[PDB]
Amino acid sequence: AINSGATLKDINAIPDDMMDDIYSYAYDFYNKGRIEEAEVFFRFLCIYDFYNVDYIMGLAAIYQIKEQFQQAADLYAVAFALGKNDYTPVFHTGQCQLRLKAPLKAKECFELVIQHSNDEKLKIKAQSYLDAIQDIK
Amino acid sequence: AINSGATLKDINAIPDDMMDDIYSYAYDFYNKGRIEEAEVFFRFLCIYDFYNVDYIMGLAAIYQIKEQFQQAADLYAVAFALGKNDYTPVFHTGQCQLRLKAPLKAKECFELVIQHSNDEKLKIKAQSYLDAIQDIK
Repeated sequence: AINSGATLKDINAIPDDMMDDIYSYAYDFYNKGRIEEAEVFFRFLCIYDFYNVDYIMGLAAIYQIKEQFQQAADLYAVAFALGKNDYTPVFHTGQCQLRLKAPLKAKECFELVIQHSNDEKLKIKAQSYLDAIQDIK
Repeated sequence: AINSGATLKDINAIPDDMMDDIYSYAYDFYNKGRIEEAEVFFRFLCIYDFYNVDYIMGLAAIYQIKEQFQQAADLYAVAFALGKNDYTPVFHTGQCQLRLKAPLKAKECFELVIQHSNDEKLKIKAQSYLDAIQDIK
């Protein structure tokens, strides 16, 4: 039988002050270089609240360091759909499409950041990438 | 719309050699004193394979240090139901019921370990607790 029992036996709901504390550790383990450990905290956060741009961006940033570019890119796709005209995710999907050796999709991602973004610093990165592509093709 | 896309986009299934590596970190963070960080790795493992005695015992051991005794005890309940006559979980449910200041339930847990367990070392702990209860009531 096993059953489950006279129980409780949750209540998986996690308090918000703890959901945030989890993010904090996810960031720390990221910064402090310990990647595979931070991939958990993120994969966890996404399992709970998947429509959070901050959590998706985190996870995607990890699949990108782990060099699993296809996955990181599909995630950035969503981070940008939840993206109220935030073009950061599109820039990185550019970096990814580049390492996936498909530079036509890559060129479009950067061209697109330049045309619609209001992040003056990001437009600079994105333009700088375009320039560096045609500089030794 | 958002959609999800041309994707994959898992595939949450985690390789077994990684599920084990996650346990390993959960233990390390536990031993190395960093509790709240280990509570995640465990809460994660239970989210995946909840019918694992090792994972449940881990999480319960953490709720018990975090002094959330009621939750720790409900988990031990299950760790023992999956428990092929392993009475360790019942011993701790005794420690918990004690801090929940309900010493009648506590006395029964220990008496029960004494009567059915084959862990000679455990039977000594369980008996010593009983003796220490009536020694200054």
